[PDB]
Amino acid sequence: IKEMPQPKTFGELKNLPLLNTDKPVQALMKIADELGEIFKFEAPGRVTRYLSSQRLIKEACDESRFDKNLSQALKFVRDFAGDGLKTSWTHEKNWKKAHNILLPSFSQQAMKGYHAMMVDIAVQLVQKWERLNADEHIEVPEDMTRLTLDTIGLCGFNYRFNSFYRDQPHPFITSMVRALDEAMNKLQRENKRQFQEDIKVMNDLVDKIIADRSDDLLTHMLNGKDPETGEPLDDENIRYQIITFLIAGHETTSGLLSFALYFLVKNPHVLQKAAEEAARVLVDPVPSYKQVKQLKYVGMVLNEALRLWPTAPAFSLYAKEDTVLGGEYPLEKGDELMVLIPQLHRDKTIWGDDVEEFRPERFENPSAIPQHAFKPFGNGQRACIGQQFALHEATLVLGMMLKHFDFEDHTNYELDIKETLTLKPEGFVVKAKSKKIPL
Amino acid sequence: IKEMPQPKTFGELKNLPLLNTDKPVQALMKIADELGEIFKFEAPGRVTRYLSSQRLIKEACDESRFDKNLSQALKFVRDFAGDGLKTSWTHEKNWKKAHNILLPSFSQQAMKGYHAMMVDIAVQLVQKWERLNADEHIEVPEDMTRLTLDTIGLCGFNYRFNSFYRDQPHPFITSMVRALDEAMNKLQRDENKRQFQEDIKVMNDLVDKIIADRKASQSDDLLTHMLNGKDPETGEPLDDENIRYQIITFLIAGHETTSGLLSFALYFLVKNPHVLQKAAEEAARVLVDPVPSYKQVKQLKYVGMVLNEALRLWPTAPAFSLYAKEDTVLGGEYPLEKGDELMVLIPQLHRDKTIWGDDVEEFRPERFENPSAIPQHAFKPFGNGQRACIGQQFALHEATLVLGMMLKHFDFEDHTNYELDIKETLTLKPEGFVVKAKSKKIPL
Ligand code: HEM
Ligand code: HEM
Ligand SMILES: O=C(CCCCCn1ccnc1)N[C@@H](Cc1ccccc1)C(=O)O
Ligand SMILES: O=C(CCCCCn1ccnc1)N[C@@H](Cc1ccccc1)C(=O)O
Repeated sequence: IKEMPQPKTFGELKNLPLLNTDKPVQALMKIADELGEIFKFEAPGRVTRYLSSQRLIKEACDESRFDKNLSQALKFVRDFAGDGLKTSWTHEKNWKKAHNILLPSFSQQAMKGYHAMMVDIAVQLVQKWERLNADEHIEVPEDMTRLTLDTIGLCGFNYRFNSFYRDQPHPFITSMVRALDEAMNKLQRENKRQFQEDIKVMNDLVDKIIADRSDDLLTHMLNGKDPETGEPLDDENIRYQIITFLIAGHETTSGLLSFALYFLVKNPHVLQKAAEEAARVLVDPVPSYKQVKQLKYVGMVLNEALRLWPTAPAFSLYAKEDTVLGGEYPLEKGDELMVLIPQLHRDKTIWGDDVEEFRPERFENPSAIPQHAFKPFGNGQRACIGQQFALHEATLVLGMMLKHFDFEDHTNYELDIKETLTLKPEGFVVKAKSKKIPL
Repeated sequence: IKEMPQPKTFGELKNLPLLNTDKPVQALMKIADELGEIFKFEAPGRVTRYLSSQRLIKEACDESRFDKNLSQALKFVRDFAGDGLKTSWTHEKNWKKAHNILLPSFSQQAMKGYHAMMVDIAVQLVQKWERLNADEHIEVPEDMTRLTLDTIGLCGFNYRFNSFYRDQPHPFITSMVRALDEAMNKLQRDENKRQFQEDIKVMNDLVDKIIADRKASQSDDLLTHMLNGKDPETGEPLDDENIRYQIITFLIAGHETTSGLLSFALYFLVKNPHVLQKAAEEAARVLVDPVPSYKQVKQLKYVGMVLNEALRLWPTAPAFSLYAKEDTVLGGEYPLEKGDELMVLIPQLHRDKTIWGDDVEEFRPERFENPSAIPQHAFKPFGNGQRACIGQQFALHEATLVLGMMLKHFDFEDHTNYELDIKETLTLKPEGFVVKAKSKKIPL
């Protein structure tokens, strides 16, 4: 019925040069602003469709009609993440098998065992900031990445990256980041030689984490059995899961903490409510698990930060069979879709006309949010298995940050969103004035 | 660990005779004025604590520490509302099941289907007022009740009470009101019991009549979801017994608190002409068509602030009850044992000077310009958490639409210089509130 719009083309390259830019997600958002809820995007050897409305995305989230597709970004991540959970197809045997084995270690109930090690790294962050000299500022995304990397290293694998003891990030991050950089750079197109060297460095630490082998993920991956097949994970897939969780378990989370702190200092009314809750609830020197679940408004702050800037800003789907999207866009079996999460979260027909404003009170009552309107952690059985982990860590850390310091946007920072495969506010810096509450 | 104060006692009756008064909520507010943010209240076989400060109520709204309790009022309403949504305990299977089944029919998105029938009744209200003769006046709470009862009857169940064709209420209303009256009368204190059962039968008769007529005529309404909706957890639909209780619940819950809100809002507007002017200007600017649209109603921002400010000063469901899930300490100085009850005195909470400033009694809708500037749990006219009012958006959409049309089509005069007199049932209303409306002669 309806003919789909399409952005400007570049001859034989079609739409591909539109992604030859350092902020491709923000470029795709602007195109969505111009073209609406759906537009076709073409590249040599590829056709996909970018969805932006809750009306169409709720249909795309029907798992009986659409399954997770590996985007080109995920295909490049697969080169070192293998058939780990995030880069495996749903129909590959190792997805469901690893899913069954690892889901128990990610329950809201499983966070109780991780909590103490999360506090360990969180205290290290607070002490660094307590120990700054007068007029010394904080590099927010840099320190958040220190925290989330160390948290997943310790909580997941009882490995200490000791990022707060370094200026130059761990030998694993640079290789991982340069691999991730080559993955994203390849989308926008001796790099091949460096790509393999970085992959070896990652496989090097992974076999080092494994070699000597607690209350962590590595235990379940070495001892857990899939109740379906009765099998445990084989050694090859275990390595891929370790690589997967080290990546997936840190960078989207540090972005979330970075954006949350940005929005707080840009909205002092909100920071006051959040800081009062942290002070009222976190009455002990070390926060407990139960106290963290009580940080309701802090959780609302985090969800609203995820609304405006979801740090994993898209996911891909393919049609399981011939079907019609929205009653006017017919699709053939295998046709691909892209869900543009930042645009979905700005659907005025869902959230009202003031979508760009940071208002955590949108999330005061979760039942008021329509289905599939809010998708920062993906969809269905392929949703983010680490969702509860990420939110408990971020709630704990932001709560501790708000309890122990007042924050100043001393440079009046202008939001600049650096894009890798994830989003971060580049150059975000603050000053912290300690409230002198002991640990 | 502070010992909480307690109002005057009457021997073995303890505090109970203090409720033997025709304005008990306003009586309890005065006691709060004298005793402060918390006072114990005792009756034979009952002990509860009335909270009045945002400081303590924000803790009471922690759902991990406190759950909804059935007040004695709700226990008496349960005698004919059963395990419907409002009178069921959270741990009863039928609460979560009905909650899951009925939320889709109450989304901010679900109002789009209700909007046309809301306009149907709202136009009937405007036309009644257009048709008054000179020097005739309007009985505000009576007409607002005509409006809200007909709206929930039509929107909810495709049943027309036709209240604007009657001086005497529909037989269900008279029984329902007298049942609600007996429920409240039982609190402050026979053959009332014989009449109580007759009124319950009249209510069940209309309910069983609406079910019959629907089964002999698929609509877009509440009754449809109650007959066809499935709980996504269990896959079960509601059984017939609970369906009847939900109908009774929504007919009660869906009208009387809403008519109070409209009545109080119009009172505060005519007592504050600068506010009425701002609200009327927004109505004229936004409602540019003869029939208001759904989208235009969401654009009545100031009217919505007017409604929230009326709900601040006189929340028409003036209290709700909670019990401690486990042993806990309230405010760092009031220890509570598992099962201890609390009462949240909403009108007093909304007059907390530490939250709203020294001008708490003044009607200033601009207080609600920014929700982020309002401390947590300072404003609770629709309850708390998962047991909050499921009809909140329904109520606010209806009142915004109707108040918008009222301000568009008429100028209003407080011709008697009305003295606010708040009648108390289980809800609050401004008794005897009357105005004159001078039509602006804008066609529909
Ligand atoms: C704020 C933090 C996070 C965000 C916004 C986020 C976002 C997402 C999204 C959108 C997906 C779906 C990807 C797709 O459909 O292609 C996903 C999947 C996944 N995430 Fe996260 N994530 C976060 C934190 C974490 C953490 C902390 C972990 C590990 C502890 C993790 C591990 C995973 C895994 C393993 C998958 C693949 C699940 C599967 O397909 O079976 N994530 N994440
Ligand atoms: C201005 C109008 C209204 C006010 C002030 C109001 C107030 C409240 C309050 C305070 C509660 C919580 C009671 C408690 O905790 O014991 C509640 C619950 C409830 N209300 Fe309303 N309400 C209004 C309109 C409506 C409407 C229009 C409907 C139906 C369409 C409705 C249906 C309900 C139901 C079913 C519950 C029980 C929800 C549950 O516990 O699952 N209310 N209301
Ligand atoms: O939009 C994106 C960004 C998605 C990255 C999300 C990765 N993530 C998810 C969870 N943690 C990381 N990617 C498209 C771009 C493209 C379109 C057409 C042709 C070539 C490339 C793609 O990769 O296919
Ligand atoms: O204060 C109240 C007010 C009732 C709230 C209105 C109920 N509602 C909610 C939504 N629509 C109606 N009720 C107490 C009074 C009392 C205290 C101690 C002993 C006896 C009676 C109670 O019922 O327990």
